[PDB]
Amino acid sequence: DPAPRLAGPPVFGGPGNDAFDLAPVRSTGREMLRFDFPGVSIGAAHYEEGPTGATVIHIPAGARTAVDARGGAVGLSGGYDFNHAICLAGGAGYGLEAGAGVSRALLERLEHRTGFAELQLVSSAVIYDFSARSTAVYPDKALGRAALEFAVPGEFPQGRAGAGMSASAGKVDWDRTEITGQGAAFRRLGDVRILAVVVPNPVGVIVDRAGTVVRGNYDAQTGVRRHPVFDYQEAFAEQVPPTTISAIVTNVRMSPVELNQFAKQVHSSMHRGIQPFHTDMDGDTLFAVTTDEIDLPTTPGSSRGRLSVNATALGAIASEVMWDAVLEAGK
Amino acid sequence: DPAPRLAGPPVFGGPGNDAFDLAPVRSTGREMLRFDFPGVSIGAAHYEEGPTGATVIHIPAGARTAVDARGGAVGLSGGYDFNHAICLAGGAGYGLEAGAGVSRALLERLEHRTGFAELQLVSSAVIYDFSARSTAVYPDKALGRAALEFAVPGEFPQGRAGAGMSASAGKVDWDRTEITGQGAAFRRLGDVRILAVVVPNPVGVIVDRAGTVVRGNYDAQTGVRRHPVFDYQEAFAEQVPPTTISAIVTNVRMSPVELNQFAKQVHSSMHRGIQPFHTDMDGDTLFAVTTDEIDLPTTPGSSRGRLSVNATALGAIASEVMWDAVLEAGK
Amino acid sequence: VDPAPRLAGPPVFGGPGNDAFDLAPVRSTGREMLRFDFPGVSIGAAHYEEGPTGATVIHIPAGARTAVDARGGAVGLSGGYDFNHAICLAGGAGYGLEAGAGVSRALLERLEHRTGFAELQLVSSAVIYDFSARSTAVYPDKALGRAALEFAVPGEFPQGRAGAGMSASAGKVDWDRTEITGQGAAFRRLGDVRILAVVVPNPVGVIVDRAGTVVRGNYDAQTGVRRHPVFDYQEAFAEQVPPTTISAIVTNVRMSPVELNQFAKQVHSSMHRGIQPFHTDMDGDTLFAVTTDEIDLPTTPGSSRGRLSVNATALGAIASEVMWDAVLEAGK
Amino acid sequence: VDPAPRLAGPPVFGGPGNDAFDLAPVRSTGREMLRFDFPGVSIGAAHYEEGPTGATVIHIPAGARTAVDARGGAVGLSGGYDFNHAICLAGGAGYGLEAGAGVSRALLERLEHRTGFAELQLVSSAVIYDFSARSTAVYPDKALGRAALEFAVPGEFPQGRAGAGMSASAGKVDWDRTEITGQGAAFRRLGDVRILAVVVPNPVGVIVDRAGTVVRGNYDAQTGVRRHPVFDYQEAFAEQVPPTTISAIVTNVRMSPVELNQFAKQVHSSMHRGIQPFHTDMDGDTLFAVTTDEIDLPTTPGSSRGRLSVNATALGAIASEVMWDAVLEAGK
Repeated sequence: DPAPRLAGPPVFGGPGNDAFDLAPVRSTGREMLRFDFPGVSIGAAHYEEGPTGATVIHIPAGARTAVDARGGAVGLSGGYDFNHAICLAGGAGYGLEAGAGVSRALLERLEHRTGFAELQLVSSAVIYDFSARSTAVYPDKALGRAALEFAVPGEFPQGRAGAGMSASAGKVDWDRTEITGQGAAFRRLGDVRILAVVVPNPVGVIVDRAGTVVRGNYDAQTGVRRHPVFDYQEAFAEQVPPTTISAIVTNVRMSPVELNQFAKQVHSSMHRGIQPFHTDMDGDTLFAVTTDEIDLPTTPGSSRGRLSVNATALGAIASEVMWDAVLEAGK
Repeated sequence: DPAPRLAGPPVFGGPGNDAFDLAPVRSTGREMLRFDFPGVSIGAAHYEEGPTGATVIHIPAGARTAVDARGGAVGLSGGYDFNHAICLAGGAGYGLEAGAGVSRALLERLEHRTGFAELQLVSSAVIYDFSARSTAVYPDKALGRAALEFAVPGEFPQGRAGAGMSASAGKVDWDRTEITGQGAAFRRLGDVRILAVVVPNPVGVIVDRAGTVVRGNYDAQTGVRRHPVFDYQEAFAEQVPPTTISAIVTNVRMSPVELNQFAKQVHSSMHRGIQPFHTDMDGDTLFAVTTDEIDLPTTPGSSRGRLSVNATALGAIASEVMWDAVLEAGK
Repeated sequence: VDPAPRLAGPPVFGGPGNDAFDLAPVRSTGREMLRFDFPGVSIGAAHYEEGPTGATVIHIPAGARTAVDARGGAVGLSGGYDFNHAICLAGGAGYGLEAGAGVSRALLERLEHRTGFAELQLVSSAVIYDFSARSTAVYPDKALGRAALEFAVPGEFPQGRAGAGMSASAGKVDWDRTEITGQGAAFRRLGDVRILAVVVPNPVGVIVDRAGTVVRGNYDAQTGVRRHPVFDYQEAFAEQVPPTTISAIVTNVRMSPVELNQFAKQVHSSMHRGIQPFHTDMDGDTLFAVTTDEIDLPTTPGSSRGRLSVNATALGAIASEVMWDAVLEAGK
Repeated sequence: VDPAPRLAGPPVFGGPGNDAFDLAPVRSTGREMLRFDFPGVSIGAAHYEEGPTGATVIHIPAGARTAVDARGGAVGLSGGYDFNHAICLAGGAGYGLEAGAGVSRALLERLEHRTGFAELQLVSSAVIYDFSARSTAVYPDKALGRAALEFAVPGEFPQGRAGAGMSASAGKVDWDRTEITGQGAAFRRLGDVRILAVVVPNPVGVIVDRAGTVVRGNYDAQTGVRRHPVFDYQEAFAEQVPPTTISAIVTNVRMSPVELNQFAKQVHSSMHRGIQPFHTDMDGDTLFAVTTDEIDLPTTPGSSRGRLSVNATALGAIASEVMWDAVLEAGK
């Protein structure tokens, strides 16, 4: 069982962006994931003064996207069905401003052309990360611009980096909440590529494939993490009466209908590794993005089964890549 | 590991409803679950000639409902935000007819009154159960009427009963698909009551809390069940290039917004016990029903945490009741 | 001249249900038959006189891509599939969804009870609440849906009090001012582009013509005229707060699922021109947009009449006019 | 007399962006000021002359329950929250969502950078694409949103070319027939019931008056008149296929989340009376319905004008008229 990373008690009343001369820092995290996915770049920037940050997935050619905004408390901008970038950030709704920095930078690179087919489309989503620190600094336009400027192919900074600087899990009680991070994972199968990026700031906890609670809801009195349902059920017996933001990027061609159902499938699959999930208190948002490079076969058979090669199959594989990313964030 | 229940190869071309004098049978299943939930009755009927059936949850007072029709291939009638009954049936879209039998019977009990506030509201959902047998018999109006007539308080027939007669799991290849059943579970916590009813006919498999595949995708060549993702990933490496219908019934008062988010949360939670889930091939539909009898406290604290008594907490508990029901169906 | 009143009259209580009668389906002929040319689409309308109530079925045996826009607050819908062999529109409130089950079973029997995936017969159904306009509880049952399918023929539609429109009515600020409507259809061919609109207006609101005149619903027998409901509503607020329409649009033009869904929303909203108010909490307004996928639009949208003149939006605008014509036929 | 033309003119390429200019926000005054009495609601409108483009902000410091009806096919939306302290409407296509970020930051600073849940300042923003109506790439940026908030006052709205309406335009079958619109507002008080409509029509379609006359958009300089787009569309099909509006409705009447959501849909659909076509694939039509939760409706819906005359549907019908008035002010 990993050592605790308790976030500690809230400290509200701290300084905001106006109080500082804020210098973006290129986030490196605890280690770098390297992968091969041409046409996809990732940048991450933070302000130490928060600490808080933004992570940007840049696909300069633009890519078809489906959004599954399933949570009860979503903070989303754009949510477009085609994107040049996805911006994930802390700072609650204020952090949507980071995406404006990305949009503006992309407009400038386009030489301020504004034809419909030239509009640069950025979708952004946010986590509330203010309870995990004692400043009011947030990802502003300048920080989103920096994250884009820092974007490079084939690298992702794991852990406390970008949007994951002050992400945290397990919010039955803030005395038991632990810092998470951001995470990524990548698989290549034949010509198929799947990249998962996640910033888990859940009300729930991170759970591994054995069912062990590995991050969140850590009680310093016991030295042990608990699945929230044990707290909830005892709370009811006593008293009645007395957000995760994520992206899956693939190169497989999917129709709008397939892509949208793929998004829903992968997003629901994350209730395996984050529990509870999709709650009223969460603003869970998944972006499913395809670069539309590889055709699935017209018929779905293989030696492994009559119905084995299709978008559902891809969704099941992508679900595993995403669980791996969640576990990297919690590590 | 449980003994296999392989469904076997499709047999299309069999007789339909017209070929028989169809006698409804009161379904008893393998065993009866007994529970205490005043105002809620359950009836289950089948035709042996299918075998196929319908299961009806009757709440004569009517109850607030949210529907989460999350699957790609849903077969739903009504989907109302207030219901006197929920009808779950086999027979694919033809089995929606069983719900008409329930509606008509309720109209007759109301003495054919038709004022707005007197309309009897039945929501129905279906599974495709024709690949698991060799007739075209389906749950018709007469069978829905019978299921309602057989409804009694505080009993549920587990296993091959009602809508679960010919339910099956694990559909990467039909040579590895196994018969499931229907299942229920019940918990009472203080004054709070939660009943889960499920009819798993998934493309995916049933998974227990340890991560063991316990029903579906059984290979007679090996004697072992496999998680579908192992088949899918190898299929991709080789070739590129070379429904669950459910209800959660509770007595806790929830606003329409809370109830709807509760539905989404519990439904996503079922991706723990059914994998994959919410796929394009599935018509997954969950009804969340409240009899609106018990208030949650106005503030959410307990000795177990500051945020421990609320609708999210209820959703986490209900999720466990539903997983128990799924495992009963697969037993 | 203003249209003569067709007041529905007061609600009547205690009336019998289906099995009180030996119910024979009647092939509905309405006031007039619309004739049109659209191979692959058949319309059947059946009623029970004892209601009076009925069902109208659109049968497209090839199956057709469909978008559903269930925009009202009080929708009664079954199936709502993205691909359909038939659409069933019926009276009887939620009980009338049973008529669609009759259509489904009849189609299953035509397929010799085959049940493979590619042969599942898909029927979407929607209903109106028509019990305030008569004094029985008879509803469109499985037998009536079956009969409407059996009566379906290409190129004909019975206007007026026929099928699902038999007891449709409009203008429900007060039941003393509610008038019987009917069902309606209209058809246009532009080259080989074909657009068929079918509507069963049972609105809370009233039917309005292109000049803005209220022509069916909210007839005040004390004044002899119809005025817009908003006059009643605004007067009611000053006093007391002191200081369903089911429809289908069928076309032969290929539209992607995304285009077709937006087309549905556009055409459905356009009906707030002819029905006012519309899309209210009290309404179960449901439109089915169906394409038989026969004709492509040009790859680029230009013509002599503009750079953006030939596209799904353009088709939506044309279809919206066909639908308004259909609404006015229902109210006529 | 038919209105004089306000043709937008052809698209112009190569124009500069924000930092090419020393951009000073200007408080927009429009052609005329609407004055009204609705304490708790403030409106600010700011523009950059160098665009010309602008933003219009509705500030409700108590916070207000909101329903969003993002019905168009090409929506540009940020937040879309069910509870808002401000609504920001802006030009600049998706880039103009940045104006809302300026509003959010300004509100955060008024709260002394407090960040507890109950103090998060929630701003929903929507945009129009206004770059075809001018020859720069200037957009509403964070500074302009901040300025529009700072300029917000109760009881005033600048009609016409002001705020987000500075470069709004209508009628886009062909750009040679597109006309500048503006923004518009209307207000009614019925007792102590208050209804404010704000609209920024940038439609593909045209603005239509209550008589059915096209009054802004699709002006053909070769004929000197405006006709409905459907005439162009139908002619285009015969030839080539041979054989955004952003808006808010604010009221003080308490509505549950369910009523408020249906109210939004009803009022939004009603705008297809004044804007035609509407809700098209080409439009990003987004309506915000906001209630300040001050007045209850009576528990039962009766009055002298009918049994079902005082309810959220009634309120929706009245609000729909206020909105049509606002649309006509924008087109005037």
